[PDB]
Amino acid sequence: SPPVSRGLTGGEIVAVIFGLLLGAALLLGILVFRSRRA
Amino acid sequence: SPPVSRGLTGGEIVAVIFGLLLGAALLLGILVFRSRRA
Repeated sequence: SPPVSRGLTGGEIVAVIFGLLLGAALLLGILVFRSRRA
Repeated sequence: SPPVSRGLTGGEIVAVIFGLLLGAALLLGILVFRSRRA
Protein backbone atom coordinates (compact mmCIF):
# COMPACT_ATOMS: atom_id res chain seq x y z
CA SER A 1 0.00 0.00 0.00
CA PRO A 2 0.96 3.68 -0.45
CA PRO A 3 2.55 5.88 2.24
CA VAL A 4 0.24 8.80 3.04
CA SER A 5 0.17 10.93 -0.12
CA ARG A 6 -0.37 8.57 -3.05
CA GLY A 7 -4.01 7.76 -2.35
CA LEU A 8 -4.31 8.95 1.24
CA THR A 9 -6.27 12.02 2.33
CA GLY A 10 -7.51 13.76 5.46
CA GLY A 11 -10.95 12.43 4.61
CA GLU A 12 -9.90 8.87 5.43
CA ILE A 13 -8.22 9.03 8.84
CA VAL A 14 -11.47 10.41 10.24
CA ALA A 15 -12.94 6.92 9.91
CA VAL A 16 -10.15 5.47 12.05
CA ILE A 17 -10.55 7.63 15.16
CA PHE A 18 -14.32 7.47 14.67
CA GLY A 19 -14.63 3.69 14.86
CA LEU A 20 -11.79 3.68 17.37
CA LEU A 21 -13.49 5.71 20.11
CA LEU A 22 -17.05 4.70 19.24
CA GLY A 23 -15.79 1.14 18.92
CA ALA A 24 -14.30 0.87 22.41
CA ALA A 25 -17.14 2.70 24.15
CA LEU A 26 -19.78 0.71 22.28
CA LEU A 27 -18.04 -2.67 22.44
CA LEU A 28 -17.04 -2.27 26.08
CA GLY A 29 -20.62 -1.27 26.81
CA ILE A 30 -22.20 -4.42 25.39
CA LEU A 31 -19.40 -6.55 26.82
CA VAL A 32 -20.34 -5.36 30.30
CA PHE A 33 -24.11 -5.40 29.81
CA ARG A 34 -23.69 -8.97 28.59
CA SER A 35 -23.29 -10.51 32.05
CA ARG A 36 -21.04 -8.09 33.94
CA ARG A 37 -23.86 -5.81 35.09
CA ALA A 38 -23.68 -4.58 38.69
CA SER B 1 -24.42 6.04 0.12
CA PRO B 2 -22.50 9.12 1.34
CA PRO B 3 -23.86 11.77 3.74
CA VAL B 4 -23.88 14.66 1.26
CA SER B 5 -22.34 13.89 -2.14
CA ARG B 6 -18.95 12.39 -1.29
CA GLY B 7 -18.15 8.93 -2.62
CA LEU B 8 -16.38 6.14 -0.74
CA THR B 9 -14.54 2.96 -1.72
CA GLY B 10 -13.67 -0.49 -0.41
CA GLY B 11 -10.20 0.83 0.35
CA GLU B 12 -11.54 3.04 3.13
CA ILE B 13 -13.58 0.73 5.36
CA VAL B 14 -10.39 -1.22 6.04
CA ALA B 15 -9.31 1.67 8.27
CA VAL B 16 -12.47 1.52 10.38
CA ILE B 17 -12.20 -2.16 11.32
CA PHE B 18 -8.45 -1.67 11.71
CA GLY B 19 -8.61 0.95 14.44
CA LEU B 20 -11.87 -0.55 15.68
CA LEU B 21 -10.61 -4.01 16.62
CA LEU B 22 -6.99 -3.00 17.20
CA GLY B 23 -8.31 -0.08 19.22
CA ALA B 24 -10.40 -2.10 21.65
CA ALA B 25 -7.81 -4.83 22.14
CA LEU B 26 -4.99 -2.31 22.53
CA LEU B 27 -6.90 0.21 24.65
CA LEU B 28 -8.49 -2.45 26.85
CA GLY B 29 -5.04 -3.96 27.25
CA ILE B 30 -3.39 -0.83 28.61
CA LEU B 31 -6.50 0.01 30.65
CA VAL B 32 -6.11 -3.29 32.51
CA PHE B 33 -2.32 -3.32 32.71
CA ARG B 34 -2.64 0.19 34.15
CA SER B 35 -3.65 -0.87 37.66
CA ARG B 36 -6.13 -3.71 37.14
CA ARG B 37 -3.49 -6.44 36.91
CA ALA B 38 -4.09 -9.66 38.85
